[PDB]
Amino acid sequence: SNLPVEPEFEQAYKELASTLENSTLFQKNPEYRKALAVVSVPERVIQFRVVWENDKGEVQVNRGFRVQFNSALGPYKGGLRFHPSVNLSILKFLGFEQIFKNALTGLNMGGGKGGSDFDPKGKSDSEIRRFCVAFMTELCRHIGADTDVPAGDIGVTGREIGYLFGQYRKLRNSWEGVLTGKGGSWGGSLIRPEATGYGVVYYVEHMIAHATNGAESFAGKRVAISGSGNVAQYAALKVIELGGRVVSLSDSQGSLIVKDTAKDSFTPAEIDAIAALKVDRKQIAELVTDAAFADKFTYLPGQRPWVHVGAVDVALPSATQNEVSGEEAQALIAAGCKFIAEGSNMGCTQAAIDAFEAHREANKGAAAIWYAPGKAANAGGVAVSGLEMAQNSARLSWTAEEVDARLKDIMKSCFQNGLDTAKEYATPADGILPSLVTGSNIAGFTKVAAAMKDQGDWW
Amino acid sequence: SNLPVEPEFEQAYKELASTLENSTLFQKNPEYRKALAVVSVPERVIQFRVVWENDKGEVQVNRGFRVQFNSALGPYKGGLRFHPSVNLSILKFLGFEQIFKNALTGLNMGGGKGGSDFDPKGKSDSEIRRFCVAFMTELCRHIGADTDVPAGDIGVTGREIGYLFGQYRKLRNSWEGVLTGKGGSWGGSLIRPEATGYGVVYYVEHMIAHATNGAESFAGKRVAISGSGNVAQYAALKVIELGGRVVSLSDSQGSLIVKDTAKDSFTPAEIDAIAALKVDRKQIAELVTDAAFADKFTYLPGQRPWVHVGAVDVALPSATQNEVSGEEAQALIAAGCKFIAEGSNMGCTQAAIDAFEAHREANKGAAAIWYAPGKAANAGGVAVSGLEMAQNSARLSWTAEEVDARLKDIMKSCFQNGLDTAKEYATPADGILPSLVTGSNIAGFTKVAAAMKDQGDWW
Amino acid sequence: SNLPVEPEFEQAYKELASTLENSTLFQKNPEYRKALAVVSVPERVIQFRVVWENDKGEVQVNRGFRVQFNSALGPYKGGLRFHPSVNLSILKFLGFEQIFKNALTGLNMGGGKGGSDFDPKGKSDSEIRRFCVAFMTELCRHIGADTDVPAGDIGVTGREIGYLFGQYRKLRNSWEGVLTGKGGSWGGSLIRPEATGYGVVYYVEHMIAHATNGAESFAGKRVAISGSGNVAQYAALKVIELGGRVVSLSDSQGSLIVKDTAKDSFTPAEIDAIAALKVDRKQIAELVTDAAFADKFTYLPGQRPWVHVGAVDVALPSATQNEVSGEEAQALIAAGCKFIAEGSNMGCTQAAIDAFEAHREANKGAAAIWYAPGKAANAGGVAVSGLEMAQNSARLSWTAEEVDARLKDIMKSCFQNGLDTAKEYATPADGILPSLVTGSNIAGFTKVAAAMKDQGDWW
Amino acid sequence: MSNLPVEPEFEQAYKELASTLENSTLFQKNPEYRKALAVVSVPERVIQFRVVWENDKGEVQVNRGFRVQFNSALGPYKGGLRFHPSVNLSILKFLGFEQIFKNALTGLNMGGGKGGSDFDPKGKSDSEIRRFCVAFMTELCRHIGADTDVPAGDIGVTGREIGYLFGQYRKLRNSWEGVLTGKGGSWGGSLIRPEATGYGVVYYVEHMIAHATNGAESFAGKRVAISGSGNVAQYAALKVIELGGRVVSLSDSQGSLIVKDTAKDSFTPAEIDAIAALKVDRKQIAELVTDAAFADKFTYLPGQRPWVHVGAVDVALPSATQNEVSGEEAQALIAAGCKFIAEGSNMGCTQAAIDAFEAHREANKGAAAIWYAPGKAANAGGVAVSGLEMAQNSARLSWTAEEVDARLKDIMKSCFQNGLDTAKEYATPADGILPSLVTGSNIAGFTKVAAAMKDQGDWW
Ligand SMILES: NC(=O)C1=CN([C@@H]2O[C@H](COP(=O)(O)OP(=O)(O)OC[C@H]3O[C@@H](n4cnc5c(N)ncnc54)[C@H](OP(=O)(O)O)[C@@H]3O)[C@@H](O)[C@H]2O)C=CC1
Ligand SMILES: NC(=O)C1=CN([C@@H]2O[C@H](COP(=O)(O)OP(=O)(O)OC[C@H]3O[C@@H](n4cnc5c(N)ncnc54)[C@H](OP(=O)(O)O)[C@@H]3O)[C@@H](O)[C@H]2O)C=CC1
Ligand SMILES: NC(=O)C1=CN([C@@H]2O[C@H](COP(=O)(O)OP(=O)(O)OC[C@H]3O[C@@H](n4cnc5c(N)ncnc54)[C@H](OP(=O)(O)O)[C@@H]3O)[C@@H](O)[C@H]2O)C=CC1
Ligand SMILES: NC(=O)C1=CN([C@@H]2O[C@H](COP(=O)(O)OP(=O)(O)OC[C@H]3O[C@@H](n4cnc5c(N)ncnc54)[C@H](OP(=O)(O)O)[C@@H]3O)[C@@H](O)[C@H]2O)C=CC1
Repeated sequence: SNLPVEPEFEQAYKELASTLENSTLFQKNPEYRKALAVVSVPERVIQFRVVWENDKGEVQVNRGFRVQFNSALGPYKGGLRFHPSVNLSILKFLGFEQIFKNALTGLNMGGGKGGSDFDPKGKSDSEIRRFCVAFMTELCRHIGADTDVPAGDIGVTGREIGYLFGQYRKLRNSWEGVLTGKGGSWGGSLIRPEATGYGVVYYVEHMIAHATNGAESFAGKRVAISGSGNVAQYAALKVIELGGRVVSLSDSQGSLIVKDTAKDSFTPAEIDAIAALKVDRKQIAELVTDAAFADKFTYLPGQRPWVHVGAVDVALPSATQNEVSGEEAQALIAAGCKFIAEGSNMGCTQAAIDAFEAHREANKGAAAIWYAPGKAANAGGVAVSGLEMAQNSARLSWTAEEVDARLKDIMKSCFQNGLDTAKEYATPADGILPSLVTGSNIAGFTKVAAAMKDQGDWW
Repeated sequence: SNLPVEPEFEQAYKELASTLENSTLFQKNPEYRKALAVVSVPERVIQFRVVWENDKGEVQVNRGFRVQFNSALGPYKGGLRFHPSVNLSILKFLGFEQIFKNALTGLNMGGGKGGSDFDPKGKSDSEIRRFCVAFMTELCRHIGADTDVPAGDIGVTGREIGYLFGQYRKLRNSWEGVLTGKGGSWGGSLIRPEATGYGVVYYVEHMIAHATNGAESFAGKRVAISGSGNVAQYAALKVIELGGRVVSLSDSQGSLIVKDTAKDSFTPAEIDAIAALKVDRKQIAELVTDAAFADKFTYLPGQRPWVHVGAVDVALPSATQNEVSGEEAQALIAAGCKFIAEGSNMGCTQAAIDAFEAHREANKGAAAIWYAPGKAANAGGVAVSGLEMAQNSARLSWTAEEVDARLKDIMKSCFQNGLDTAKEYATPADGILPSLVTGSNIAGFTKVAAAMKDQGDWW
Repeated sequence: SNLPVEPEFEQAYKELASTLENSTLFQKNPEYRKALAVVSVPERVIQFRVVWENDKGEVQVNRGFRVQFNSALGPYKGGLRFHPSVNLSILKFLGFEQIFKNALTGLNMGGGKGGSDFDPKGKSDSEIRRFCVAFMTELCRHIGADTDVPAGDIGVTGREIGYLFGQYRKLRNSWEGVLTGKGGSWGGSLIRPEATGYGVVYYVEHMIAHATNGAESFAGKRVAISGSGNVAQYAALKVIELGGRVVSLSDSQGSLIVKDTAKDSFTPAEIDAIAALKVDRKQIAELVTDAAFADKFTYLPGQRPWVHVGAVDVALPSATQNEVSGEEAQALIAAGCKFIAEGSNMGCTQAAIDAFEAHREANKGAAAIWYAPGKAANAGGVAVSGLEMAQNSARLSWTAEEVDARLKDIMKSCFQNGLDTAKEYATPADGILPSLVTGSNIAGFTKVAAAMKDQGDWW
Repeated sequence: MSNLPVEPEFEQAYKELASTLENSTLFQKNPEYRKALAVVSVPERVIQFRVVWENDKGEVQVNRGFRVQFNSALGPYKGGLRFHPSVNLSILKFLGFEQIFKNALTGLNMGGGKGGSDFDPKGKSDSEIRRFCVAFMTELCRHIGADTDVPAGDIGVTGREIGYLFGQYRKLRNSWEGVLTGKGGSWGGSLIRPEATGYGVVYYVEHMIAHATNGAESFAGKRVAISGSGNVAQYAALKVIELGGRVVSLSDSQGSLIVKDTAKDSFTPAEIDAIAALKVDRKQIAELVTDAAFADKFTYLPGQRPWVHVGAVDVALPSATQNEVSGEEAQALIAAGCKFIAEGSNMGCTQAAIDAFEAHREANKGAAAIWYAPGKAANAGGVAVSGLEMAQNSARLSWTAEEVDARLKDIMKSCFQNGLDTAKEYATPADGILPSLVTGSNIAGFTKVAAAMKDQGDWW
């Protein structure tokens, strides 16, 4: 009751813990409640003022954060977020998810996450540059290639990463794998831009395969996507590559959907145009008036994709946390949606998830809508970041195939761990699909909890 | 609106800012609103998990904090608090006060403050020792004799300081002035135990002197005190030494008042007995049944001193923040109280302070009740801590007189700065006393704001 | 022939070397030839890029430097010069001079200097803050309160030291005597602003009083000063204070001379008005169109004051290196000047020095021109600077008086040491004044040469 | 402006780069890179220091020490250490400047640096060297590291000397790490490092010869004029002989040693080993005037470079030191029918010589032309395998001799190819004319580095 209310974090915690309860995990390993208690308080958090100069010469204040939540499995590893709503509660939820997502890679990476309430919108390239310079001045001392390795998230693209790296290098006089999402000439890995959205799809391929006994694929499926950022961009491109039709994309202002969802789609070209806007930080709203887009797409301001795509098969929330409500989950089920995986960390509201797992428990095999949590599906990104670290570590640069091969292995291993661990610790009824949320949460939590015990963080 | 609500901090901020507004400060120096904005975001904050072992062998979790709020004037300097209600909001308010209190010493000390929600009650000496060992393991890396110099506060006595020092020494392989409130054989300063409560009194001597033109002193005054800790203990002992009668003391459970407040008092003996209990962490409640105390004192459970001491002249809240309500301030005025200085940081509720300054504005000269804020009156302690640092720095140990001399200088200089700066920037009406809160807040804030400008924290 | 030609350095070196040569020193200490070889190669030098941003958002490149020449007698100590003339040669003469000057103060201080070719002229206060910030981002690692302590020289005042310090604190998370010449409230020392200037005058009191057997002092003396900066200003104000008439200041654009040199003088108010223009980085030329100056003075663009004063008794070169030519020295001689001390570092050319010593060998007693080197007369600045370090390490602030007192003492012993050493090692003919420069050199030099030997820096 | 010391060797290499960038569409397409050109040519950091050390007689001795940390956008600082009485800031700036870009071309993450000292190894006993290296590293190590700056060897700094520095580094830093390259086998070195630079030159030219003749010729049958007789010169020569080429010249700082019959005759590997031995002893090549074996077969030419005394010759490999090919000398090589010339040595050809070889490439179509390849493209093999030492030390393993030779060969193919293809995009040559390797090598190295610098906020 001394503790401040952190609702975004509490959500994250309660889903995880709840899935741990509704399982025979604590019957077999009662001691794990002590591990859950310990792990939930972060190892370390750094908060810090960031003072920076806008183009008009005026002095600006913003709030730096870096949650270093658990380094049992590896160095702290996790993205950076620049968005006006950024607080502790939020970066704590991401840091917490990140712990356990990172475990499912089978690479040695701890959970962390940081960022700022700095808003990159309205801001010049120069203003963003200064801000990164001041942000990295303070963050510099708490991070490092064997300590904590940040990367991007909402608002932190490879460009911001560039400015952050350059300043890290100035300060510490060291060239090392201290950041991921880096550009190719200077310690970047091939596949990293693509890795998150690729990962999601690769994971749903396996969900579909198993759900339908190899009958169906993304081949000719209708796929609603939300957001239009690095995740959703390359999620959409892979759906197309496997013959899927991407029927929707969105931003902060609205969703943009093909008028004929039954048969029409986005194209690599159209996506590349939306990418260009989000380097310049413009909204989708700007390109709906052009000829190519006006005839083909409806643009719905203030509206999310889910309830206006009609019939649809796969759903990939890739914008932000809490962007699929229970109103909106029921609508997807009713539109015959039978696969939903989170591109975005905590994309689904509890209420939505409660409809999805209730449905899976009520309907047999392929008749079920199958939810996969973000820590299982958007793990591709962080997993390649590990490969980036390893590349830097070994002091060489691997080929795109070499990496995409390893990404495929790792997304598959992660589906198989969630699935097997769901059958083992919370066996579904006859003909019912294992809980992918529960098995992923349990598999992640167990590997962590035991490594913490071995090391002495708890007894 | 992303920002979490931190009410203990917001209070601290709003009083300070309000006093800055109700003054011609921002007319003369409008730029200072930018300094107020910058200074209010802390330079750095470290939060960290603390895992420790109780005597029964079981694993325990608690929350470590260290607010490093402003290092403009000097290294971060500020106490450590172990109390169950400890959160960020709270340690931020103390850290914020500490910035500006420290400025009024004229020694080079930044504002900081840290602690834990660790509760020392119910706890063995061994349990406290382990906890300090684990607490200092993490705090070790963020602190140092030229960086940040902690000390005590509620729950952190010289004993806890001992355990913290020993572990700092183990870890960093360094013997330095990294902590204050240290014991004599190992870098302690003479007068430090006594310095805070001594300081308060020394400050009220000057309030009384000026208020009454040197007519009155603590000589035969009735002095209600709250709390029974290191502040209130040596506050009470100095009141007696100057011929004052200490009529009240309190703890968490209740207040303990002499049955005859008009003519009776506590004694150095009786106080030394109450001290012994608070090394062992027992309550006042335990010694009311003995012969000496049963006949002499009434003990009122759950009740604060203020409204049950009858007539009374001086009030010294020395327990904790927000322990004098407006209900309770009016009661003091009505009982002819004409001096109130805060031993405890933010001891008075706004509502109380609003009655006190309203009264001073309504009634002329000595007919006024005169409030002095904690940052002006409990500065004695931190000021000697500086002397402790200097002693360590010069590598020698000064005599008790040498120190008490410097303490006297420094408490007086601080009254004179509050007074002069109140007359200058917010001149009272004719025959009305300067605001000691406003002048102390302004004098503290200005020295800081200008040092920040010079250094480039703002422009 | 691999060595780059560094004219500024090899001068400082040849005058030093020839004075040692033109003495008995090498007869009784031939091993010291080896000491000269070693000392005159700097222990460490740091060169660096300083990328910074102007007010237009435009990228700007400048060259940073730190010359860490000798640390046998203490941590490197030196000022920072921001002037377009800056190269390695200029900093290497200043850094080398500083060795031996610091040796004459009696304090423990090495010989350092640095800066950059960045020119503060043109620049906004914004642009200086920004250069300063980027400047110290690189410098920071190479310095520290026990390692190397920089300060001001030409174009680095307390304003710039402010920006520098504040960045260094932000970078090293440490508050220390890393820079001297700091503001009062953040580790500054009283009498710094005034130190170098007063010191020059104080030194020359002892020169006057010796040469004239105490008959003349600075009262009713006519004094020509060059420069209008820190050294110049406060020397002028001191000469004025001691009954003297200051007939000249100057800057980069021209001299400013009283029309009536025989009877008239500069005033405090006129000096305080120029100082205000130098604070604002303006020229003397700005004010030649005023009541305040038009009638009383005569602006002389692109000349130095020496030839245009005629009636003159003392010359205080206080601007920059080699600002007194062979021809100009003869003018001063011809015009009856008897005393000349370098306020500026290496103020006089070898041609000019030679004339002053040829004259000193040529005329008995007060009838000669006495030349004092900078390393002796301008040592008040660095001496008090070391008393600022002393105060920072004692965590305390000394009085105006206490410092001035130390200053006068230090300067008296500097004169005395120089005088006696010249008397021992290069005894002048009957009646002839001892060589203050040959003395001052052999004095500083032998202390460092011995310190080195002891320490194994040579054998 | 006019405060800066006149640094001739640094300014030379600055100009050859700047001018080659101007003579292309690089600044038409990306005009902003003029800013980067200005930012990059100022060193990031530089460290000068005294080096007090003790001679064999017990006498104190002084020398100047240098480390130039020019650019670190593409990696940590990387480049050798030079012990030569000529050494000064200027020289070491050219070397480090060259390095930024050379490293840019191996495709590995390495920034640019170099250092050394005016210490002169000639006449010093092995004991005196050991002591210097001790003093030298004592100041140096503060500023370097496996992830900070990785020195190595250049002229006057062999594996003997590397070892002294490594052992002192290990003491001082309490660390066994990949802080130096060109190390011994037992202790963190790599196979094919001794060989690397010279092999790397002859692999790069093997490609030049392939392009000019569409695979129809090789080093087979070619006469090859080589200068210097150190690490670069020795193993370049060994690889020529291996590929059926005739090495007709070697040289040193005193003189040149040429075969009497340049047409039909060549050096044997055994003779190269006998010289390589003389240089481990810091003894002059001159000493062979007195062995009948060599006197019969060779001609020593005290005070002459070999370029005008080889008769007709085909390939020229400067492998000694900078500016060792005059305007005059380069003309005579055109006259002899040399059609291939690669700098083994860093900035080995003069501006006169570069200007003559480029003007000639543009005057003559196909294999009539003489083809110049810069230092940064051809000798990149040293630092490429140097860069593989670090990759091996980081992974804590050792690689087979041919694992490294293969990795090397592939990098030189990439480097030749990068230079050719970049030159066609930005400085398209006329029809039938060979693309400018020096231009395309400089452009491609520069743009990688300057793109990285933009990305990292070094300029904007
Ligand atoms: N990049 C990565 O490697 C990984 C990302 N993720 C998660 O995926 C999600 C998106 O990441 P990423 O694509 O990198 O971020 P980007 O900034 O690249 O894109 C963000 C997208 O989400 C939209 N968006 C952001 N915040 C909100 C909001 N509060 N309400 C509505 N729309 C919003 C943005 O709209 P607009 O363009 O208008 O701002 C934009 O379309 C995040 O939750 C992130 O944590 C998870 C794993 C890896
Ligand atoms: N020590 C120092 O140098 C300085 C202290 N202060 C301030 O003075 C105050 C007291 O400090 P200190 O005496 O060192 O602390 P101590 O622990 O020595 O004593 C605390 C006293 O306050 C009582 N108390 C503590 N918390 C509460 C609460 N929440 N409600 C009611 N009573 C409470 C305690 O009762 P119990 O014994 O039952 O716990 C005890 O009587 C604090 O606000 C502190 O910040 C300010 C400047 C310097
Ligand atoms: N400050 C100190 O503590 C000490 C200073 N000194 C020496 O005193 C001299 C000046 O220092 P300081 O007074 O702080 O300098 P300031 O920057 O305070 O002022 C320097 C003055 O000299 C003039 N000046 C500067 N450069 C030149 C030039 N290249 N040609 C002609 N005139 C010039 C300037 O003209 P303008 O204002 O137009 O630029 C300015 O008025 C230096 O030699 C310095 O080493 C020595 C010991 C201590
Ligand atoms: N080490 C490597 O892997 C690399 C080397 N290089 C370049 O190769 C060249 C030599 O390297 P390396 O073989 O290691 O050096 P070595 O010292 O082993 O050999 C250098 C040769 O050059 C001669 N030489 C040295 N200085 C001069 C001079 N001033 N005038 C004429 N001849 C001279 C030497 O003659 P003497 O024996 O009489 O001194 C010696 O025969 C340099 O330009 C270097 O930059 C370039 C890239 C990588």
